[PDB]
Amino acid sequence: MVRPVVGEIAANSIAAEAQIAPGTELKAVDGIETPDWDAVRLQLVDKIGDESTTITVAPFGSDQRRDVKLDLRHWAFEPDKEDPVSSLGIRPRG
Repeated sequence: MVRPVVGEIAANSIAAEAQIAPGTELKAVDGIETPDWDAVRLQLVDKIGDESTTITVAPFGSDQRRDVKLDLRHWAFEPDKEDPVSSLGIRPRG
């Protein structure tokens, strides 16, 4: 019901750069499995102060998992007032 499925990708975003596509499900962030978008956020918050993070994804309609690196060198959001996922260019479905 609440699996972390990508709804939209913002052009020129960190996620767009890593070529994550709509319909893709995020399975893990840096090796920690993430069952919903909140779990993804909690892992992303731990990556504040990192240069990059590796997300495991499964493209729409496929069971095949693969890792993609996100470049966080220029990543910035207000942790208390903004969604970390949005700041990466991702709009959760739906």
